[PDB]
Amino acid sequence: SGAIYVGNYRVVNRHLATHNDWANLVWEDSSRDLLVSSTTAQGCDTIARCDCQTGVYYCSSRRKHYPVSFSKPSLIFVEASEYYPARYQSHLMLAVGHSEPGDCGGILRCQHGVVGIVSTGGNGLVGFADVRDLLWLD
Ligand SMILES: C=Cc1cccc(CC(=O)N2CCC[C@H](C(N)=O)C2)n1
Ligand SMILES: [Zn+2]
Repeated sequence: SGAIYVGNYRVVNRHLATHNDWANLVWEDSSRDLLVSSTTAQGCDTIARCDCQTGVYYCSSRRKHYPVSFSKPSLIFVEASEYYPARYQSHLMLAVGHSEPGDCGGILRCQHGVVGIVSTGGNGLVGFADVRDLLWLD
């Protein structure tokens, strides 16, 4: 679990969005596993606007942060799950690192700000949904 709080927006994994996120829907994209909802309170976070390929992510299944080298956002095949059919997820970045299903929502940050959130993983890999291209969040 986890979310990004920027301005009057809350960014979460689309597959983990609550009834309240859907009732205050701003934008969603199944192909990116992202959903953005509106908030009444002003958020705590700032978004990176950069091309960093190194950063640090929070891994809830280890209660720890780990440094990572990650690939550029791209279209990656993701096997079927209880949440989505087998499909290509876009704007996804992969890295070598530990992750388990409940780790989705953990923030990936570089020196410039928030880069994205954990969205996929398995077998020593961790995948992050990029948010740096969503300029309207600012
Ligand atoms: C087994 C490790 C692991 C680590 C991290 C996450 C997962 C689960 C996973 O990747 N899913 C299920 C939820 C929706 C995801 C998607 N973006 O399509 C795909 N599994
Ligand atoms: Zn950066």
